[PDB]
Amino acid sequence: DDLYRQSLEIISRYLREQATGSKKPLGEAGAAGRRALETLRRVGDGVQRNHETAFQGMLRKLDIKNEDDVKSLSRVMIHVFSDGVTNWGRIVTLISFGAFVAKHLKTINQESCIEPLAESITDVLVRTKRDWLVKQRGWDGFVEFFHVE
Ligand SMILES: CNC(=O)C[C@@H](Cc1ccc(Cl)c(Cl)c1)NC(=O)CN1C(=O)[C@@H](NC(=O)C[C@@H](N)Cc2ccc(Br)cc2)CCc2ccccc21
Ligand code: NA
Repeated sequence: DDLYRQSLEIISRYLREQATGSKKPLGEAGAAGRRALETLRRVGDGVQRNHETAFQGMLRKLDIKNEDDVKSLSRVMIHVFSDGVTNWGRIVTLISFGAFVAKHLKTINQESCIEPLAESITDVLVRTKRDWLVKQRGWDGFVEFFHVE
């Protein structure tokens, strides 16, 4: 599953970068996936600030403390797409919520849960929106969508 592995590499690098504050080559996505990661930082940081009250509100109701709680986040995550809407905006909102959870996990000393978090975000994304992701040419479509001239 190449789409899974490539999506996981980008999502996982972004969530740990966000959690630690430390930003080397993407062995699978290459110079292109570097552009995907750079695009994720720029648009994902704008999304996080914009939905901060909503993210804080979600985190409060969830009470995420350990890996078990993190694995139960999958039931919540599918609802980023449950209104029948699929677009890159929604996809970045899901990843930014992951980066928001990843920072919280690093704060409460649960850094080990960041990788299973990246995996459950990638699983929800790739297993439920595979056809749409393939129609959009995966991360190529994402880079093109948010491209600034
Ligand atoms: C079991 N259901 C839930 O836990 C409800 C969750 C769903 C959810 C939203 C986003 C993500 Cl990143 C995930 Cl991981 C799960 N939402 C909320 O807690 C509050 N929240 C909402 O209410 C949003 N609207 C929705 O959630 C209705 C969805 N069915 C479809 C949908 C999803 C995302 C957007 Br943006 C717009 C529409 C509007 C405002 C907002 C901005 C950012 C984050 C959350 C919200
Ligand atoms: Na484990």
